[PDB]
Amino acid sequence: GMDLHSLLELGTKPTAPHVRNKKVILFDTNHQVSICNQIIDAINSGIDLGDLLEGGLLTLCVEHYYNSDKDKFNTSPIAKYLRDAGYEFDVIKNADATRFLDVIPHYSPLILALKTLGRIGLFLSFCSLFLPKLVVGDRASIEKALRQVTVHQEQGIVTYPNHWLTTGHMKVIFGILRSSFILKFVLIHQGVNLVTGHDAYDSIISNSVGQTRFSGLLIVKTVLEFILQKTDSGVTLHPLVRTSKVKNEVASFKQALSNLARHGEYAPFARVLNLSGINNLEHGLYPQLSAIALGVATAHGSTLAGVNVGEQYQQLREAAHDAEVKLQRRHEHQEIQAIAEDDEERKILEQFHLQKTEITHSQTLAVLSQKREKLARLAAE
Amino acid sequence: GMDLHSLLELGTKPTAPHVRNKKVILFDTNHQVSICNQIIDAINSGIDLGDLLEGGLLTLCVEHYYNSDKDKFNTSPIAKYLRDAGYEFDVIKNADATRFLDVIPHYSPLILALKTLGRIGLFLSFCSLFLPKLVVGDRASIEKALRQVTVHQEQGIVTYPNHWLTTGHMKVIFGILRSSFILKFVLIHQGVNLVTGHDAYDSIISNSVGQTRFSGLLIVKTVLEFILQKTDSGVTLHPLVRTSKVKNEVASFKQALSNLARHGEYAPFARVLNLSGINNLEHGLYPQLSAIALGVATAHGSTLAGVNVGEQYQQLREAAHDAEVKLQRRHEHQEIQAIAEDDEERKILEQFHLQKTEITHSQTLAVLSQKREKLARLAAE
RNA sequence: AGACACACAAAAACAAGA
Repeated sequence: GMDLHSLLELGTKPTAPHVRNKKVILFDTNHQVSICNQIIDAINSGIDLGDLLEGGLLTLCVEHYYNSDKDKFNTSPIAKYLRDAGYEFDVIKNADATRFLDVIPHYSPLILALKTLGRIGLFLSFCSLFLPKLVVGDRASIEKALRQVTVHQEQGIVTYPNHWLTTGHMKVIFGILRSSFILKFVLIHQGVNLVTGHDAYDSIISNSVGQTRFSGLLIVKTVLEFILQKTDSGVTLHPLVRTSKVKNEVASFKQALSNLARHGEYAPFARVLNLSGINNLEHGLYPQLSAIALGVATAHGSTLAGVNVGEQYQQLREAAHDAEVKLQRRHEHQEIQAIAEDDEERKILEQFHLQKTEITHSQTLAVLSQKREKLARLAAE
Repeated sequence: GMDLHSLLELGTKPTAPHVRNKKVILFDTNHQVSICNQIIDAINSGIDLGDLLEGGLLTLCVEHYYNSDKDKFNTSPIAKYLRDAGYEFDVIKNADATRFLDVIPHYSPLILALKTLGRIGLFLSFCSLFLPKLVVGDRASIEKALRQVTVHQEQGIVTYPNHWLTTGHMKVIFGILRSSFILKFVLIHQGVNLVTGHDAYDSIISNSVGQTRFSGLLIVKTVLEFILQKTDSGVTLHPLVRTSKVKNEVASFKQALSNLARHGEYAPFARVLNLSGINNLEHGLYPQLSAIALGVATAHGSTLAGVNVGEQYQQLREAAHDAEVKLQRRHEHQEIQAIAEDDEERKILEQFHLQKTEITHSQTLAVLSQKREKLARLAAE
């Protein structure tokens, strides 16, 4: 009895092959800070380096995190992991280069644009500010960038240049970050693998990386924290999802999650970096499961009601919301009657539970009205 | 049955890697006290050393704690722990340097600023005064700095220069301390690892470090001292938090706490020094748990009612406050009826308990009114 | 022959006392 359903899955197990071969060029320049400042000046003017973009951003990376040290960079875990991923790093000794145009190897638009010609930490932290809401688009991305700038200035950590706060500048930074994989990956690796010794700039990087965890993968968090639960008897299934309708869907989700598992420590950033198997965690491929999980999560988490969802999911999400609210009131009643001893703690615990549920209800309605207002202003635009 | 929920956690276990490579330069100068006084004069004038900042503050550190001894400094536990963290220490022999500008290796603003040109213990103790309230911002930071200066003058320990008490000077010191990791870490290490032999200055350092314990980590103290308790049967769960709503949240908090455990003796200063896993102890990631723990703590500790919290937490915190007050009156009634022997001690113990609860109620209301008044003046600003 | 659908969507520093 050969397994037929494996033909539904064999397309998602590449057995770890090697395809990538990118010629990323490294620069050894005595005027390291000078060329880095030139790169920053080029970027703030909205200049697209294209092919040179990877090299320039890697130069900024090595300057800020290794102080122009190449021996340690090429043996760093970033370098080894990109060895696995298929990135080639080679060093070019342009020691006497002073102008930015000297180091660059279809160049005509770039050359014509360049005719117009710890700040590195400022630039890298500003780029990292885009990570938490990078995949949601550009509107919310720049909104959260502005919020992060305001909160960081309020904490007194960093005071950014005023000109960087212009809408065009964040648009350029969003474009350059979305189009470049190396900037993302180095930022996430530095945020994740740093243990101690953070300055202000590395602290901002680490905070942005932590906020970027599971960005664009809300389905993963919702399903794992609101449907599949580990008890003392192993993993259990949510009572609301025992139907085959979503049972097969959960089986498919488990398959996709196991496929995503092989990526490793960077699995939470799979949507940010577009890793393999990320398209198998799509909302479209799990419509009912996504709607049910999001409804249950909204029932638990008040702030989760602010998520905007497609119009084909709203009714199911609201139904799951109401159902899960009822089952949770049921479960709190069961726990109160089961675990306690006498009537006094029954009454005080149930009064507290009623107050907490009322507070969550009010907060959920407020955030739902806020989401309605946001959709209204977006439609009016 | 592979563990799926490990994909929710693999991003927070770096397996102790090495990323940092900072070129911290050490200075061997015969005019050690002279260059240190020059550094102090530069700082009091609000001069930002930037790159030279780490070297200058390390020079002050080695002067005050080792009397310009480099052999013991480079083998000190600070040096070894920074070996692990990825700091490189190299010595430069600028023996004949007299002007501050001689020892410094984008320098133009710094050079132009420098054209305008046991006090070391005074400077270091003044900096350490900022540690207890460093992460709360600048307002409360300078307020507690002023309070500490007043109390230390009253004890007769130290009499600071009057010009250092100007608002601009504490602002500069707050900026220099917040932007520099090395100053923090050396201050905390000296405060923690000192056993005896404190002079006045090291005594101030140790007192500030002790007051800095768990700064910005009030959630940790509240959860560990008001929710999870060790009985003779191991750790127990608070009756108010047996709901799954916060049960999963406590599981996540336990995960984050275990992640923070690997840091070691500097775990209480994780928020101060921005260690790894500090962003996993966020209030946002544990809204209900943070509000409940803070409410319970306020019910126990009267002075804890003065904490300012976000507007989305106030109702839940007050509900937890009232509930915990009721459960504690319940528990005192149980203990009095259970552990005692006859009626006389029942009556006197219950009268004392009633008086104590009334006193705590009055103090909590007073501090709540004080917090209201503080918020009122802050809003009026 | 084939026939559909399928980016993302929220929140997220700290807060007292000593």
